Amino acid sequence: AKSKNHTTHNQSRKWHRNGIKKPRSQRYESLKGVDPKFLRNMRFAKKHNKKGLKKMQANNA
RNA sequence: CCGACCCGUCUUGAAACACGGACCAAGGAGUCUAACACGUGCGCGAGUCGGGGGCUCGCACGAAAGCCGCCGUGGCGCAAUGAAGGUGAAGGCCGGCGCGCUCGCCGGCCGAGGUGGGAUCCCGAGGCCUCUCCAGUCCGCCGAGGGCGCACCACCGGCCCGUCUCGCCCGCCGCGCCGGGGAGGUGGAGCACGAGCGCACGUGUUAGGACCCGAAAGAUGGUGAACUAUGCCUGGGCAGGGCGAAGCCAGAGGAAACUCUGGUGGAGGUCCGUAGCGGUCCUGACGUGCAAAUCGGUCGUCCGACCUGGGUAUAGGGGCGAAAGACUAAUCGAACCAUCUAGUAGCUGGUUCCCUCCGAAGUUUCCCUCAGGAUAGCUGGCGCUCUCGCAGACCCGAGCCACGCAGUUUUAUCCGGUAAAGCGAAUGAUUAGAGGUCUUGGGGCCGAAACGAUCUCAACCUAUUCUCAAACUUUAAAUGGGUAAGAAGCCCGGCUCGCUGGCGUGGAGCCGGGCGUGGAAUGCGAGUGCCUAGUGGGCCACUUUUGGUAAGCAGAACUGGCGCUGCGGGAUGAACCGAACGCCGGGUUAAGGCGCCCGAUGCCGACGCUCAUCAGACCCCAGAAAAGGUGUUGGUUGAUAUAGACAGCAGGACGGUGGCCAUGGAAGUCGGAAUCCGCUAAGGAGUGUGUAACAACUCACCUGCCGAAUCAACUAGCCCUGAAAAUGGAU
RNA sequence: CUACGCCGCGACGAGUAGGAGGGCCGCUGCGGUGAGCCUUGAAGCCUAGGGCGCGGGCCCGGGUGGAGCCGCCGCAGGUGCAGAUCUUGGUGGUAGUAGCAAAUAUUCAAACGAGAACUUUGAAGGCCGAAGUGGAGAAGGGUUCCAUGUGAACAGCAGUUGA
RNA sequence: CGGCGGGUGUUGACGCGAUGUGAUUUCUGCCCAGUGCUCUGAAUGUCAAAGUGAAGAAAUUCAAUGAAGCGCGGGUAAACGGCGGGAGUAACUAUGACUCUCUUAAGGUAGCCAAAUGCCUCGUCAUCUAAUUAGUGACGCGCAUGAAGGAUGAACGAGAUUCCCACUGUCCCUACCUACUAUCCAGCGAAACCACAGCCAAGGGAACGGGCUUGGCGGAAUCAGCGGGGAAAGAAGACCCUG
RNA sequence: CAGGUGGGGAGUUUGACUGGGGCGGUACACCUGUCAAACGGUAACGCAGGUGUCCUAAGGCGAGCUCAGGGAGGACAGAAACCUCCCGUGGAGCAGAAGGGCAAAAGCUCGCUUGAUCUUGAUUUUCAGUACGAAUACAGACCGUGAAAGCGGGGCCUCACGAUCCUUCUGACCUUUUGGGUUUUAAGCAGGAGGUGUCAGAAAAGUUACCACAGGGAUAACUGGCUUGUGGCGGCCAAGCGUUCAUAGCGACGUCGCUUUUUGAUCCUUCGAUGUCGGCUCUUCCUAUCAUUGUGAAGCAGAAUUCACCAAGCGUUGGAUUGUUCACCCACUAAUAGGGAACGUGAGCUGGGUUUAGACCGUCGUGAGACAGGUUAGUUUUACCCUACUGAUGAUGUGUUGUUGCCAUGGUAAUCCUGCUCAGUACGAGAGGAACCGCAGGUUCAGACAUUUGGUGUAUGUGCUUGGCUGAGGAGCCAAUGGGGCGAAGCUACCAUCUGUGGGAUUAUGACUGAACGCCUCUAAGUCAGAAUCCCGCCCAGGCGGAACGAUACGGCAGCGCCGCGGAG
RNA sequence: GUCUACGGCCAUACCACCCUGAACGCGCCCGAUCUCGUCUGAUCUCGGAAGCUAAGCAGGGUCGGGCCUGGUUAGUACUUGGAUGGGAGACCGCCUGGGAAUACCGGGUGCUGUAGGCUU
Ligand SMILES: [Mg+2]
Ligand SMILES: [Mg+2]
Ligand SMILES: [Mg+2]
Ligand SMILES: [Mg+2]
Ligand SMILES: [Mg+2]
Ligand SMILES: [Mg+2]
Ligand SMILES: [Mg+2]
Ligand SMILES: [Mg+2]
Ligand SMILES: [Mg+2]
Ligand SMILES: [Mg+2]
Ligand SMILES: [Mg+2]
Ligand SMILES: [Mg+2]
Ligand SMILES: [Mg+2]
Ligand SMILES: [Mg+2]
Ligand SMILES: [Mg+2]
Ligand SMILES: [Mg+2]
Ligand SMILES: [Mg+2]
Ligand SMILES: [Mg+2]
Ligand SMILES: [Mg+2]
Ligand SMILES: [Mg+2]
Ligand SMILES: [Mg+2]
Ligand SMILES: [Mg+2]
Ligand SMILES: [Mg+2]
Ligand SMILES: [Mg+2]
Ligand SMILES: [Mg+2]
Ligand SMILES: [Mg+2]
Ligand SMILES: [Mg+2]
Ligand SMILES: [Mg+2]
Ligand SMILES: [Mg+2]
Ligand SMILES: [Mg+2]
Ligand SMILES: [Mg+2]
Ligand SMILES: [Mg+2]
Ligand SMILES: [Mg+2]
Ligand SMILES: [Mg+2]
Ligand SMILES: [Mg+2]
Ligand SMILES: [Mg+2]
Ligand SMILES: [Mg+2]
Ligand SMILES: [Mg+2]
Ligand SMILES: [Mg+2]
Ligand SMILES: [Mg+2]
Ligand SMILES: [Mg+2]
Ligand SMILES: [Mg+2]
Ligand SMILES: [Mg+2]
Ligand SMILES: [Mg+2]
Ligand SMILES: [Mg+2]
Ligand SMILES: [Mg+2]
Ligand SMILES: [Mg+2]
Ligand SMILES: [Mg+2]
Ligand SMILES: [Mg+2]
Ligand SMILES: [Mg+2]
Ligand SMILES: [Mg+2]
Ligand SMILES: [Mg+2]
Ligand SMILES: [Mg+2]
Ligand SMILES: [Mg+2]
Ligand SMILES: [Mg+2]
Ligand SMILES: [Mg+2]
Ligand SMILES: [Mg+2]
Ligand SMILES: [Mg+2]
Ligand SMILES: [Mg+2]
Ligand SMILES: [Mg+2]
Ligand SMILES: [Mg+2]
Ligand SMILES: [Mg+2]
Ligand SMILES: [Mg+2]
Ligand SMILES: [Mg+2]
Ligand SMILES: [Mg+2]
Ligand SMILES: [Mg+2]
Ligand SMILES: [Mg+2]
Ligand SMILES: [Mg+2]
Ligand SMILES: [Mg+2]
Ligand SMILES: [Mg+2]
Ligand SMILES: [Mg+2]
Ligand SMILES: [Mg+2]
Ligand SMILES: [Mg+2]
Ligand SMILES: [Mg+2]
Ligand SMILES: [Mg+2]
Ligand SMILES: [Mg+2]
Ligand SMILES: [Mg+2]
Ligand SMILES: [Mg+2]
Ligand SMILES: [Mg+2]
Ligand SMILES: [Mg+2]
Ligand SMILES: [Mg+2]
Ligand SMILES: [Mg+2]
Ligand SMILES: [Mg+2]
Ligand SMILES: [Mg+2]
Ligand SMILES: [Mg+2]
Ligand SMILES: [Mg+2]
Ligand SMILES: [Mg+2]
Ligand SMILES: [Mg+2]
Ligand SMILES: [Mg+2]
Ligand SMILES: [Mg+2]
Ligand SMILES: [Mg+2]
Ligand SMILES: [Mg+2]
Repeated sequence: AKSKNHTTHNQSRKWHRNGIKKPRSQRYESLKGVDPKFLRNMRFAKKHNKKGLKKMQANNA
């Protein structure tokens, strides 16, 4: 008839058998969820980075 | 001699008083097809595949093999996206031009962009050489740095299709409700120089009998009334007695009506009782029988709704029923036979060789789900991508020592509201006094008279005071949770922006350059993908904890264990304590032990405590409390004592006063108050006995004899009482 | 140095459900191969015989048997049993046990015969007691009827008797 | 299944068919609200198909009309069924003839009762006994009696119950006898059941052991009985739950 | 063809959780506080509650105010009508449950309004990191408000809700409507709504005692096990009762236990079955003792009674009613104590009760049917196995065999009452009224026995007798023992008769001597008496235990014993 | 040494009462034509400058309340980990680390940023 309802017994052991790994912190996070206005201006800046290349290389030289 | 319970199975737990198994032989259970998915092997490869057909002495093999190529039709792949109409995947640089207006017209090139990682490869200053040197010939190794960067990963761009928002151009044999193009978001199982196709094998899932065996049922078509049930037809049968209906005769009495008496007669779903038919009781016999319903005695009925043969009729959701769901061939709340059918089963049982390696879950979410699934988790297998190097042919290193990770600490830095604490702090609960002064508090005795007054009790206020809170809180731990402890960092410059804006502003991105003491300890090699079984009943212990009187009860948290685990110890035992396991020899231990069983104290072990006429004897754990003891042993506090304690033996224990109010005696003692004085050696106007009451005693108080220590109240060790259960018995 | 081989060093070893690997473990059949084995003795079976392997198992000796069988490389399965109140067959203990007890009852002599409680004959004692344990039919059976012979099996003891 | 098919029916209301109750005697009360059944269609409400009209280019849509049935209206309880409460009140108390109200479709009438029907209950009283949860008689606010079934009443009953006389081995309290067994023998000869087996106490353990631990102890092979155990056998529990 | 009727018939369904199921409840979808052990998460049919709504404002913005309460004042006016001042950290209000939050607020009052609108994505919460719901931050429109900064895409926050399929509506001068075109129609694309409350979402009434199957000890009914609330039995304190007097005998308020003979709680074993009540029969055990033996105490004069100790040896009965366990009554008695053993005991019985199928009544139900309501009728199977027990042969060893014995060990048995005398005695005012020794007998039990009495009787012994049969007499027989009278022997009956026993150590208790503790003291050392108890005797059996003693193998080759350490082995 | 405007932290800043205040300032104050609101020029808005520091405000004071910070409470309460420690239990002791809160007793009573004034 009746039976056990809930437990977390042995659950921690199951969790730690393969380790509780943190998320893989990797360079260049995704731009998901960033403000769209800021993102579109960022895209415009990236697009127009091409101009001023001669000035950039002159300064570098 | 030591060890040793019977296997299989379900189970948290099996040696179980849980089930199956008397024994032996033979048979006996994950198969085949189809479809997927992934992995592996093979061939070819932007293709691949003849499987259907055809051609080849038609055929021992050969029903094979070989070949087709204008037999590649076709399948799958090579293009996606949209419901669809439909549409449908190339960009980067140098420029001259409108106005290089965030854009329109062309050239020259190249051909899927860039950032950060990135095995490998390339260059490489400088080193390693011999008998030595000034001087260059050829190549080998190490090498700081630098370069091109595979696959793959993260990110930023770009392109295709759908759909929104904004907006301006372009095209024409149809100037249109025509067609095309742009920018910015967003939806797609896309593109971004293919990876598929065929065959084989393995695993997993599914449909099929589907691992094997197993229902109660449902449907179709037939066979039965030789038993029984009922109707009909035609036959057969039922001793002996009792009662005595109508009708009748005679005699008698009556005016009649009629009545009385004696016979006669022989009716009746009548009575006793054979045969027959039935079947009450013994709850008899028997109960592996004589018998799958019988036998003995006793019984019901026995001229009738009676018993019975044969012939007929009614057939299964039908019959037939004086009705019991009875009977319908030992079968009836729906017969029997065959078939559909190997029906289905989330349920039970079983499931066949060996060794090696790894090794669980009883938990999350959803489900007409709670004995089941899906899902995540836990498991295994297959790998792949990287890191340290692989060193000297024996030998011999010649500040700095890997990508990265962690059930851990340290150093910083946050987070919290439990334990505790608090209530003279809020919110609730709550005890008792104290001090104040207003009132629809009671009132208060002489106040009415202006309670002339002020006495008490209330309420109220004030300062205190006792006790509390899971659903209170000022304060507030321990344990705990997050983050950081660098090269993705720091610092210099420069460029882009349509975002932001006094500003060369802010922010973000991008491009170069320089910094290595690698910026705590300790340990460890990491990252990543695919497929995937079993499980999804748990239980126990320390501690925390809810319900309950409690429970070997029910429910949670943490860790460990049992399940899945043997071994040493606890005599015995799933969980306790120790410790985890290949087969052995030697040494030593753990926990636990060392009188004998039974290895080891057969030590000249140490110090004490304890006598039980129910002693005691080791975690879990297997039995006890309050309360007592002048048993004994310690300890605490206090008291008395040569100005003679204590204990014994012996005296006084009075006067007022036989004190007052209680009275019917209470005179010291049935009760209420107060505790005087003096004699002194002391005496309570009384600790008890008692007398009706007197009286007579005793005590506390003093004294005498006695001559050295003694007394009291507690306290806690062992022991004892408290302490009663059933077969004889358990450190 | 069978490179699918050989050699060295270090650490490690519990295991249900489950997963994987190896098997010079085992069964049956097919393609190859062993110029394999075999009537001078195959398979199978038995064995206080000798051994090998951790093991699954295997080899050899002895006996019995009397005609086929096996190793290796591949291939393919209706391929391995202690259980399923498993299927079929066989066999134990129980156990020379329960039992051969419903309806009164047999005895004597003789014959046949190897053999007599049971057959036959005679004598005796009983029973059914005419609603029979008598004499005849229907249904049903189907040769059981009758004579002779036998003593295998059957007649739950026996039989010289018998459906 | 079907045919103007068939049974009642070779029949015709003193007949067939369908029900209830159950001889005789005496009775069979009230309720048509409910559910049934039935009668009437009265203007009548609703009401399908078909048919009619209209709109439309048609599909189609709309409207008008309006069969049974249902609603509306009567009847019917020997149709199914049903048949109440609360207060006060008589010159001792106690009851309540009587009086108030609320309510129903009607409020259980005649009868009968601790009945085979009454919980409380072993009701109360009487009788039967020494003693009676039994029996009988009586009472009745009766949990929850009651009229096609109530109440009676001879005869009858393998029906249930109580008492009395007689009778007895039912018993006190057992004994003896007879037949057939059992028993022993000759012959013949099964079956059920069977993990292995079979002496106990306690312990622990799936919380009641034949096995294990600790103790008690243990002597071949057997016969006749026996019913304590083997949680004996017989059947995959029929109770309960789940599917 | 259409509508109605249609359990006559057909098919099917008749949720889940659940300290068994049902009834109850919703712990089934949500929300607050707690549990919850200071991150988060965390369960029970845990506790306290709430929800399926409400709101054109209670949404949005802006402005201006301050609330609850209290104190002091003012005509009617009072405890509460309005006006004024002061204090007022919120003690108010914010729709609702609760928690959090809020003061020139988020509250109150005004003014203007519709951001409760049109859109794409991302994210948080539950989470599998799926959905729904809800929510957060943005971005793009169109707006509202304010001077403006700003704020607003519902409600201050934590809840107030819903897939596929289908339907309905709205939008695109949109797509398709199948050879083409036009127009209706239909289909589609996007967004709302109609709902699944079992709230991740079937379309669903009963009954079965006529029942069935697969299972379940995952799960109740009976034993056992844990617990002991309840039941039962005790203890501690002593306010009181007890003519005075707490404790002779009791024990309020409190409090500590024990027991498993009550009833519960739980669900560990058993559902391929452990036969379920009571009675009968029979044995054993316990003591918390009713009687009896030995004692102590009393509010014990005697008698009777009461309390307590050692103590379970022995006994604890006959009946009416009821199925009863319990109960109650009658009567006897020394007493008529309480219990256990699978609520002992069904292959021991019985079957009255409960608890199958038939049937009647009452109540309930429309009905099938139901009822810890009443009533009546209702199959009780097997032992031959092992052990245990009861008896019966035997077995091992002493060379064989016999006689006579011993005793290890086991069993064990006696019990109670009455009458006479003591004795109308002690004691007592009286009423009443014992005891010790002794005597005579009985009860229950045990072991026998048959002289007597009784029973049996198939000596089938002897008469009598019925029916039949042998021709009759005589003699007999048959009738399953024909019937009956008397009856030997044997067996047998409290239905006759006989017999039934002695010590020891001691318990309780009462004492001696005697310290501890110059006194006392039954105790500490040492002593005494002491019983239905205990042990033994008497009695029953006699060990895989012994003793003493007897006889020990031919008339023929045949066996044996002792002496020899005699020999070879 | 102070003030004003705008603030940051938000009581060491608050609350009650008392004392002092030079110069600027801040205020109180005067008035309602205009702007704008009222039952009321009280508030709000506007136009002013006779008087006043009475009040706000600033500074100081109080064996002041509060608040802040210490000591005590106290290595107490509580607590991580350990034992085949004790005890019938309830609970308690020890080892290993951490470690509070009242009452009670002290000290303190705003600091400061930007801009602009006054103070010989
Ligand atoms: Mg579970
Ligand atoms: Mg099983
Ligand atoms: Mg179980
Ligand atoms: Mg087992
Ligand atoms: Mg068991
Ligand atoms: Mg069983
Ligand atoms: Mg089973
Ligand atoms: Mg079996
Ligand atoms: Mg078998
Ligand atoms: Mg086989
Ligand atoms: Mg071919
Ligand atoms: Mg083609
Ligand atoms: Mg790259
Ligand atoms: Mg990209
Ligand atoms: Mg798969
Ligand atoms: Mg099958
Ligand atoms: Mg069906
Ligand atoms: Mg017939
Ligand atoms: Mg008759
Ligand atoms: Mg008759
Ligand atoms: Mg019988
Ligand atoms: Mg019936
Ligand atoms: Mg089947
Ligand atoms: Mg199961
Ligand atoms: Mg909390
Ligand atoms: Mg606390
Ligand atoms: Mg408080
Ligand atoms: Mg538990
Ligand atoms: Mg449980
Ligand atoms: Mg398991
Ligand atoms: Mg494990
Ligand atoms: Mg282990
Ligand atoms: Mg061990
Ligand atoms: Mg032990
Ligand atoms: Mg060793
Ligand atoms: Mg030992
Ligand atoms: Mg030893
Ligand atoms: Mg004791
Ligand atoms: Mg292993
Ligand atoms: Mg097979
Ligand atoms: Mg086999
Ligand atoms: Mg026999
Ligand atoms: Mg016999
Ligand atoms: Mg005769
Ligand atoms: Mg005849
Ligand atoms: Mg013949
Ligand atoms: Mg024979
Ligand atoms: Mg009739
Ligand atoms: Mg009537
Ligand atoms: Mg009509
Ligand atoms: Mg009428
Ligand atoms: Mg009446
Ligand atoms: Mg009545
Ligand atoms: Mg009755
Ligand atoms: Mg009677
Ligand atoms: Mg009566
Ligand atoms: Mg009357
Ligand atoms: Mg035993
Ligand atoms: Mg079953
Ligand atoms: Mg069954
Ligand atoms: Mg039906
Ligand atoms: Mg916590
Ligand atoms: Mg928490
Ligand atoms: Mg405002
Ligand atoms: Mg917006
Ligand atoms: Mg909001
Ligand atoms: Mg749901
Ligand atoms: Mg269970
Ligand atoms: Mg008194
Ligand atoms: Mg049985
Ligand atoms: Mg049994
Ligand atoms: Mg006693
Ligand atoms: Mg019993
Ligand atoms: Mg029995
Ligand atoms: Mg029985
Ligand atoms: Mg009965
Ligand atoms: Mg019945
Ligand atoms: Mg009967
Ligand atoms: Mg026998
Ligand atoms: Mg003896
Ligand atoms: Mg005895
Ligand atoms: Mg005669
Ligand atoms: Mg004669
Ligand atoms: Mg004769
Ligand atoms: Mg006769
Ligand atoms: Mg006689
Ligand atoms: Mg006698
Ligand atoms: Mg003396
Ligand atoms: Mg003594
Ligand atoms: Mg003595
Ligand atoms: Mg102060
Ligand atoms: Mg500590």
